[PDB]
Amino acid sequence: IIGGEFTTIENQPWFAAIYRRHRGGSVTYVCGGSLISPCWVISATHCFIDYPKKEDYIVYLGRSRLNSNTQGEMKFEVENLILHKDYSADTLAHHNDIALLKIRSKEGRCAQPSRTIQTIALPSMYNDPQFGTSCEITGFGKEQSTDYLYPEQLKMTVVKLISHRECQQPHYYGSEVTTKMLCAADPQWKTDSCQGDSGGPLVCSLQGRMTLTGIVSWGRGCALKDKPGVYTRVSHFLPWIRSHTK
Ligand SMILES: COc1ccc2ccc(C(=N)N)cc2c1OCC(N)=O
Repeated sequence: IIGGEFTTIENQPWFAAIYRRHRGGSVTYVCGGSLISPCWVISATHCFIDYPKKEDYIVYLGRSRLNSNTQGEMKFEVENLILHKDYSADTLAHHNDIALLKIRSKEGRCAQPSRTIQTIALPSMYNDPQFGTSCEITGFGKEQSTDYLYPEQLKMTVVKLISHRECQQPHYYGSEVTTKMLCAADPQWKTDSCQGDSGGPLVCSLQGRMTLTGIVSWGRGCALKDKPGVYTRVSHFLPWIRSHTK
């Protein structure tokens, strides 16, 4: 997250912190994710496509720091890593950039809802918020494009939804951004999601209710002028989510 503010997991209790185990025992942060039901975390396929071995991943719920244990955090393995069969990557655009992670503790249980661990409601079909609506993003991603390390503390920011027509303008992404993608940025281009925030939530308040409107997917640079953050539009994927969670 470029700009924005440091936060803690109690303000984002659906946020999942996903890491990968390496040969030799080192574990590095991969991507964010969101708890949509006690057994299921929703993230982005590009996060896992080059390393699709479910056994390598660790997911945390109720965790506020990158390399520290948060009081009340819960650790899980991935029982099932489901990547979208039609995921593809162009030079910039990532297609069908959605994934599901069935989580389990070492005792074989799913998440236990608490003050710092909660689900995020899925959106309804054909009912996304209008362009101009402010939404929040969360992640452990870079604070500057030039950084090679991630912040130790979780961050959050607020961005505004950009219409498909604006995002398809030639100085923006042209025909590379599709109707299955949602653009969101800062009108002053000072705050954004960045590398490391992929898979994480774009949460919008719709008719007074908090919803997982998007999933961090792709963008040209970070907080660059006319280069919005591009998010997987979750409302298009409700038939796919419902079919793979049962
Ligand atoms: C691999 O790096 C990523 C991966 C995912 C991203 C996702 C979103 C954004 C954004 N500008 N909001 C930037 C991202 C990003 O940085 C853009 C880049 N490397 O040019």
